[PDB]
Amino acid sequence: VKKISQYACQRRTTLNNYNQLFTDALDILAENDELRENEGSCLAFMRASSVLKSLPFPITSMKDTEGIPCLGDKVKSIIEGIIEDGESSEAKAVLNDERYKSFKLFTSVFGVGLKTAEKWFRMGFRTLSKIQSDKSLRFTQMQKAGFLYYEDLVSCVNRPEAEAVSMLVKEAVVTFLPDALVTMTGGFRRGKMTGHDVDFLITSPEATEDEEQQLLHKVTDFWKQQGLLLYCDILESTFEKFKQPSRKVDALDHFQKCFLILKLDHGRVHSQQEGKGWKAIRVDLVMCPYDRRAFALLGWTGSRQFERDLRRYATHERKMMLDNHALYDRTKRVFLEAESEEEIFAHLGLDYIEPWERNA
DNA sequence: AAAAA
DNA sequence: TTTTTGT
DNA sequence: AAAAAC
Ligand SMILES: Nc1ccn([C@H]2CC[C@@H](COP(=O)(O)OP(=O)(O)OP(=O)(O)O)O2)c(=O)n1
Ligand SMILES: [Mg+2]
Ligand code: NA
Repeated sequence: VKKISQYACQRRTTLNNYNQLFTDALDILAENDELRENEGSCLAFMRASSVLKSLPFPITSMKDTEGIPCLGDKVKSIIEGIIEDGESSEAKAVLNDERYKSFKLFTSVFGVGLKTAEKWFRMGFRTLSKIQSDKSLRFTQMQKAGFLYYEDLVSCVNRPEAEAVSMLVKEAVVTFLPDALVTMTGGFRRGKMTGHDVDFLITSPEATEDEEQQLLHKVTDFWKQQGLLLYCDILESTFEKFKQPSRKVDALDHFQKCFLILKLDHGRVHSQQEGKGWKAIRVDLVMCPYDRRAFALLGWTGSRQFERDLRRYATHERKMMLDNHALYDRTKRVFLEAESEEEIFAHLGLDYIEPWERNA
């Protein structure tokens, strides 16, 4: 009987999606607008898809869309077409578009984003084999790893694999920092069965500034000694307790982090042919100062749409500024502290949304 | 593309 | 109508 | 560099 909010942070979105026919089409249309750099149309299709994912029933008529926010005329035409014959002519045209197909294929490589994919398409490349064998192209260390471990990285990480990775991370971390708190974040924290990677947040209540800085180096050196580190990139912290973010679009937070590819031996997975006996897994580790742990956990849990709307709600409804490191109140002119995610939600005047309810 | 200012 | 859309 | 990694 209540009104569905336009904000994902005011909706409970579990993995039980009753509208996959509509949201799969809307996700394709959004992805195409992202590729065509049409940010506004992209966001409108992402918001429409997100709200339909929150519904406790499937849409079976146009009357069912009444009172649902983020569904304008364009989105309602797409829903009408899917109700008509079970297909989206708009999404079908995108799936057959050469630019869209090439972008999906090229960006599926680790180390290849929008700019490199667009460059290769405009050069006339259409297959990964023709890219890899070209004698004029030069590849980054990230792309070399992306091509070498391609098949493993494109097959998604399942729950037994994520759990096996969690054990490896926790065992390595507590060996060097016994009081450290390790939390698996991302999709797996939200209850997902699969993911493109396994993400972790690491924090320590008693570690020194040096101990905190050295942990990622100690843990990765230990794995390097065991020949388990297939790719490793450690980004030093640029965290400053009172500095403003400076960048209008900063994809990464300022905490110390590492982007890894780990060699996951089959014997460690408690879940068929064996093969090489191991699988390459994308793993991200984030180290944050103990007092920022709630902001970092909230930002790394996701989903991306839940994070966007949290920040949008904070700005437009509360005149607050939120990020992975802090929460600032522009009216009271004070930073708001939090020991848990619950305290962040309470500062924002939001009902607490459980991690498994953040799948917007 | 949709909603707010 | 013009502005905003996370970061 | 730009670009990529969330
Ligand atoms: N544009 C983005 C990308 C990521 N994140 C945050 C929320 C998720 C977290 C981890 O990023 P991903 O690994 O890409 O997210 P995911 O939710 O874990 O999905 P997947 O299960 O595919 O790894 O970082 C975000 O706020 N905004
Ligand atoms: Mg993830
Ligand atoms: Na990529």
